[PDB]
Amino acid sequence: EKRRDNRGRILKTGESQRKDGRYLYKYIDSFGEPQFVYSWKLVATDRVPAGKRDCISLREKIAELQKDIHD
Repeated sequence: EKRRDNRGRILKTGESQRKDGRYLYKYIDSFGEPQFVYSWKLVATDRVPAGKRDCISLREKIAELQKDIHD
């Protein structure tokens, strides 16, 4: 019924998983134009596979992009 990634994590609206595994979310900027963010992590407690560097989880990014792009 509810959606999950190739792992079993329940991702929320907008969030989506690619065949490569990197997650993807979409948000609106201060100009009203559509943007997209990428990350090999869903939460800040995840861990990227060797070869990939650290990255900011989406949840933490979403709060920063909506809050930092807007005033």
